[PDB]
Amino acid sequence: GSSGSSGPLQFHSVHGDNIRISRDGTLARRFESFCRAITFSARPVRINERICVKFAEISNNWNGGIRFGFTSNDPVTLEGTLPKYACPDLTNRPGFWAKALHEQYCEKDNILYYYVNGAGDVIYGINNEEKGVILTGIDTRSLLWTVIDIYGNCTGIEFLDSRIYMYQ
Repeated sequence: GSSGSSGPLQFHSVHGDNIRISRDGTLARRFESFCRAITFSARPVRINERICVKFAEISNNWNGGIRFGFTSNDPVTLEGTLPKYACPDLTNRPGFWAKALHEQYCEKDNILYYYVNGAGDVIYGINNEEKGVILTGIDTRSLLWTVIDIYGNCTGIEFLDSRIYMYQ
């Protein structure tokens, strides 16, 4: 709610119990606790639509890692109604995808970007360096939304505009 600047990609109202999403422009930071820390996309991104996320804050003490994927249902139908974790709950369900990232790419000041092709293949990359198809099974018929859980080696995350970086 509040603010504006329609166009760019930002965080959706729906967020974990202990998730404070608010910044001068757009950023998602944790409030407290450990569990309950799921987040979705503010607007429906397209297949080729590339997404970027700069790791603002990182946690180096807890155990586990983060998760990133796509979904079918709308993020508005999940607001104030999310599970305790991002899986198997947020995954086994019909039309839900999620994957984990390596520890080598779990640092601060790192730009985590990832997209999907017409072959339902999701490819990610760090520091403008793709890694390949990490997630699959993504449909390309109807709208789609992204998903990201911050619980482990990450605290704050700021979504960037791929339009500013990418060009091709």
